[PDB]
Amino acid sequence: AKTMEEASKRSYQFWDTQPVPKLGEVVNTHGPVEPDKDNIRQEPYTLPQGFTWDALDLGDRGVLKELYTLLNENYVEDDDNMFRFDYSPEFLLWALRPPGWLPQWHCGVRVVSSRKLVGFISAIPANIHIYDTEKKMVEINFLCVHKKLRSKRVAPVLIREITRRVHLEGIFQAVYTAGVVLPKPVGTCRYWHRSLNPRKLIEVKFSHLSRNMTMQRTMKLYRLPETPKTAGLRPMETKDIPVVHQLLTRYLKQFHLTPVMSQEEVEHWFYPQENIIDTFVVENANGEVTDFLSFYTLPSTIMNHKSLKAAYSFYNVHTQTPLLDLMSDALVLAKMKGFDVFNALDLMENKTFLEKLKFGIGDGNLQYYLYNWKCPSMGAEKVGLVLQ
Ligand SMILES: CCCCCCCCCCCCCC(=O)SCCNC(=O)CCNC(=O)[C@H](O)C(C)(C)COP(=O)(O)OP(=O)(O)OC[C@H]1O[C@@H](n2cnc3c(N)ncnc32)[C@H](O)[C@@H]1OP(=O)(O)O
Repeated sequence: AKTMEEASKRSYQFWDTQPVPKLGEVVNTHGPVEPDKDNIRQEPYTLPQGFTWDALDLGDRGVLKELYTLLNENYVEDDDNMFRFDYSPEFLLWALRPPGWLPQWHCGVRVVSSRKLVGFISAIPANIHIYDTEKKMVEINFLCVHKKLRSKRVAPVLIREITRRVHLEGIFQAVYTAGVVLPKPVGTCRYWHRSLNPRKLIEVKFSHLSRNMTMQRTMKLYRLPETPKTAGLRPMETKDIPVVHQLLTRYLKQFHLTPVMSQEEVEHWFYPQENIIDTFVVENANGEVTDFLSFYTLPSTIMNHKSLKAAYSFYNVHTQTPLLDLMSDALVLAKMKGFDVFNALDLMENKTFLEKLKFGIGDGNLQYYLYNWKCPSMGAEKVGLVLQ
């Protein structure tokens, strides 16, 4: 299902057995769908014959490359099946080894006879704020089955097995996103795209000519200053970690689904690493950081035939610089860094700048979910959580 009426007509054999609300039910309650089980299965779940569990050591360069290759060739595509994500090995270490990562949560599936990696799912620890509750959860990401093993019910085994391994660590709630509709979305978001290199975006058919426009007029439409306007703007440095933590923590209080990051987590997620994560702060006249913007790097391979370099807005905190100016500088910085497109969701306060800043709304939805938690749904503007 891609919309909820698609999901209105479908049977959920696996998800009906899971502690998540039914799609049809209207939810007002707050808390777990079920009580925690205090004795947990020690044995890993049975895979189909010919397949075996292997926890992937991503500190081993060969195993990280095995994982990269699986995701490069089998992970999320667009709705039109024209572009596939091209996660780099250094991005995967960033996304998969934040503070608190556990090796048993890098859960791969291999072919027994050849040891070929054919499946994967991951959990990372995350302190999550949902409405008035702050709880330790896991973020689930990179669920992936090889194309040659699709529609053999392997995905429910991966979900059950990462659940069991998370339960063993005493965690009973999880958060995750998906482009398909399942029981049951807590929030719904849409991707918006801001062209920065419109010629390239049209040759690879990511974008197309508006009616009677011309490349020369479209390039004119999306032109940017190429030197940012805000004074005091500069890359984040080690000395900025405490204030960036401070700024983010207070900014996120206005949203209903937010992460709660320690100072070490703020360092991991925001300290710049070239081709992975970019963060820029705005220092004022008296030397105090008052704003910062962030976006991460995720290229997309062109499926028909190298890649489209895409920036994704991460967390943007404004206390003195107007958010529109802050995001305008982010577009400039992305274009100086060679990015062809700048993506962002309609969550947090992004709606206040998306149209003004020439973003075009894209196709497909991004659903947010909680596992084993009852809460009312919320609008995109209330979601304050971005996952990689
Ligand atoms: C306490 C801690 C709990 C931890 C667990 C929290 C929950 C974590 C939940 C997972 C968070 C993922 C977060 C991300 O990473 S979202 C990204 C998902 N990845 C991709 O789209 C990559 C490309 N696709 C694939 O590799 C496969 O098609 C996948 C693996 C997606 C499905 O494999 P396959 O196509 O071969 O199907 P099947 O026959 O094996 O199995 C079909 C059953 O699986 C249900 N299904 C299909 N797609 C998804 C999906 N994307 N999330 C959850 N469930 C999904 C499906 O409705 C059906 O259930 P039901 O209709 O029978 O009920």
